[PDB]
Amino acid sequence: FVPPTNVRDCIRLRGLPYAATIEDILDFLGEFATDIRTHGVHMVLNHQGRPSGDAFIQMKSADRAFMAAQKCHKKNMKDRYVEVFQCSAEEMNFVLMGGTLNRN
Amino acid sequence: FVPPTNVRDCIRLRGLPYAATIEDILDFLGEFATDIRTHGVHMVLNHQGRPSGDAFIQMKSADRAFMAAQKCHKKNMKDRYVEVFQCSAEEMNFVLMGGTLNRN
Amino acid sequence: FVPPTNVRDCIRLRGLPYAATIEDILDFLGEFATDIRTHGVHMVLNHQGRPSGDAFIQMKSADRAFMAAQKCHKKNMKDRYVEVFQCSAEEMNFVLMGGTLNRN
Amino acid sequence: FVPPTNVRDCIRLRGLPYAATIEDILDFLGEFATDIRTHGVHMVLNHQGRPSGDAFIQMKSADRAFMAAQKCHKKNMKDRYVEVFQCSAEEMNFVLMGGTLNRN
Amino acid sequence: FVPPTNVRDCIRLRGLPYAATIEDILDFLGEFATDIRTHGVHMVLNHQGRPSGDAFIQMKSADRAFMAAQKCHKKNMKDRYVEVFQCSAEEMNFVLMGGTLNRN
Amino acid sequence: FVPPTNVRDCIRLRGLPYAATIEDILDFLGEFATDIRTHGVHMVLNHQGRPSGDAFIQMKSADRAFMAAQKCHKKNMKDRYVEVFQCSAEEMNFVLMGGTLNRN
Amino acid sequence: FVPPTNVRDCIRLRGLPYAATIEDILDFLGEFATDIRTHGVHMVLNHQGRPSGDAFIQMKSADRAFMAAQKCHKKNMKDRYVEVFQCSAEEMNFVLMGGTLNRN
Amino acid sequence: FVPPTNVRDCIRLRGLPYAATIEDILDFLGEFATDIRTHGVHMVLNHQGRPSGDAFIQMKSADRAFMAAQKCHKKNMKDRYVEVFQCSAEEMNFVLMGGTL
Repeated sequence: FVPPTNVRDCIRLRGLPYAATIEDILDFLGEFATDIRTHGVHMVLNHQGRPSGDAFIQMKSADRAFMAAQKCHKKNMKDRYVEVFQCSAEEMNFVLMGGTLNRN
Repeated sequence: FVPPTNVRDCIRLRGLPYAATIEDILDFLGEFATDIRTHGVHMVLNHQGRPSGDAFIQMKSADRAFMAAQKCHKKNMKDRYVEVFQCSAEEMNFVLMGGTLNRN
Repeated sequence: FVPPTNVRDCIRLRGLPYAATIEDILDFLGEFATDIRTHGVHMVLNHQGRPSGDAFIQMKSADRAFMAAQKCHKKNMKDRYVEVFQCSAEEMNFVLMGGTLNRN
Repeated sequence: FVPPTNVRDCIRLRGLPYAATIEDILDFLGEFATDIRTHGVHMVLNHQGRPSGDAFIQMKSADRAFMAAQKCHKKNMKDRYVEVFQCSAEEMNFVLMGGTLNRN
Repeated sequence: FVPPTNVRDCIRLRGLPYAATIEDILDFLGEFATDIRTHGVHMVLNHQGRPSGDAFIQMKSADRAFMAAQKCHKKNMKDRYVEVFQCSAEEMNFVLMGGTLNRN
Repeated sequence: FVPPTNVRDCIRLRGLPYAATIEDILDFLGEFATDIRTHGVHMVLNHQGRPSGDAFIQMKSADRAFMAAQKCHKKNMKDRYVEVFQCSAEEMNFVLMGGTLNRN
Repeated sequence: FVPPTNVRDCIRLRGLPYAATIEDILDFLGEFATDIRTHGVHMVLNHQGRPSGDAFIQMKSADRAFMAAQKCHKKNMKDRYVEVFQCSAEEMNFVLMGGTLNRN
Repeated sequence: FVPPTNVRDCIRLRGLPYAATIEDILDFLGEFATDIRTHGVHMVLNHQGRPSGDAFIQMKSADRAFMAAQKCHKKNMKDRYVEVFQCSAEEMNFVLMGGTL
């Protein structure tokens, strides 16, 4: 199965500290926190239902997702460097139903 | 408009501490953490895009959502009593697009 | 009700990052930290009693409040561009008793 | 000069961590965050205009200030154990105009 | 490969709450805390190097491991029913070098 | 007796917080969490079988132990500034059988 | 040279938080605060002239120093396990002039 | 009775903050923290057994006690201006056995 990638308006955060708060995530986005679409940030659970270190956020456009990833990929949060990956909503929703993304 | 309530298999957490972690939310659910259906916990932003203190979680059934609310409603998390409300996925998704739930 | 606006010797900070401290605020003000009047800086709660991201500071004169706004408006603090608005003490005190400033 | 002390409806927090935020103060107060009066928390400057480590908050009653002090005095916040002292508004406003309290 | 099981003087804790501390583990064992053998408790990392929620403790005899498991298996720690499994030191050391126990 | 200290591929953490969890220790190590060699973190007990405040971790090489100690020695975790000391497996195993490690 | 140990009417506190106050120490001692003999608490500097976390207090008798150590040894102060060791005035004076005690 | 003052190689801090710490005292002394003699800082109790707000410290010389008092007397520490007096060890030991200066 190839999750569709035509519209990449989401970001995945990977490597979040176990102690990350919602404020830590919004401060890490900085000016990009106003470019979030919807009223939710998705904290991801792994295949055992446990904290993954991952989160997904839908942005207002693919270009805002691209610029957030450019600015924030490997940026510091609580002395960990957090990965930021531009992705599609299908990729996000595939992971939320238990899928594994191979694209990196 | 009132969102449908036929299938009440979700829970809303209200009054989370500002520094709540995903671990603190799963510990708060306790035995009901294994009854989460998807691989996501939704941290809710208000109409200014700021943290609301709410979260939504989809459960494996309406009975498990009822039992979680029965046990966890007004339980302590870091000295705040957190409310737990059994709700439908339509109510959750309405709030995630900016709606206000009048059922309480 | 529109609060008096004749003596604009205060500043409002808006859009402070979640991580903002009192040290961060004084460092952000730079040369204007010496123009602060009293021994307090007001951190503002919103209508629900939650953090707003706003602060108020009284300065020793309108001209120094003006200059703090002119030089610090939309300056960076920890990856947010913080708004700095010149205002009166009546405007500040109105907000501190739960009023809204319509003037921008 | 000894400021009036008959109505002790404020609390002084002393020894705040360098990284303290308004969210950290509200989480620290727990249930007592809802008993704050006004929409301000006062962060205190020392006589060289730098952070003192102190903050003052007015509460809705003298007994709620007593109860916040009883629960929170020397409670942990980050790397500090923060003192909480029940005091009057005259004691608070005396300190905010550069006064020293000689009561403990 | 089958790890030897002749001498089952260890216990595995599984499903520890995320807030569990070493003080919590010792308090949960109650009367059995004095039957711990060495000066160490092992907190287990999963196949990704991330927390598992498991721990291993070597006891002073198989009978004390059996009695500790009898008393403490599915006992409450901070709203989790924590699993307590009697096992051998070979089983414990096999898991610590990356092995998976098939015995439950 | 002095334990051998020729191969220094372990780290000792000293002065851990009372409330420390395994997730707090991994967050503290950050990038060096992937440099842990076995699947266990050893939490150390004193002669009364209560927590000593120490932990030991075997790393994949002496160079990774050195780098982790360089970065993390006296770094903050919760209420504490945790010491990180590069040591040998014999030093670690001497302490796990009740020895007092004099080298510092 | 080993300092004389015949009259053990002092206590050594060890593992204080470096931000420890005299009120912290008196409150920790509880009933034994009134068993202090001199009008002083001797806060100890380390070999670099920095805070050690140690203090010495001369008590009214060896009997009262023994009972203080029985009741207060490893009792909690601000999430530390504070050690209380019964010792002689010669041991105290030896440490104050830069000696190291080899009795524990 | 007046304790002797022939050798004034100590400092008395008076009017410490209620919650005075060793770290506050060393910071306040600035360069003079390295001119302390012995490994002790003496925090004083009043006649009720409670912290008095006084401390005594022996310095490496009378002139270093003079210089520490000159620099630090009425300097800020937290919310207080702390008094610093050059004094003798006899003054220190007199107060430690319950005397009033």
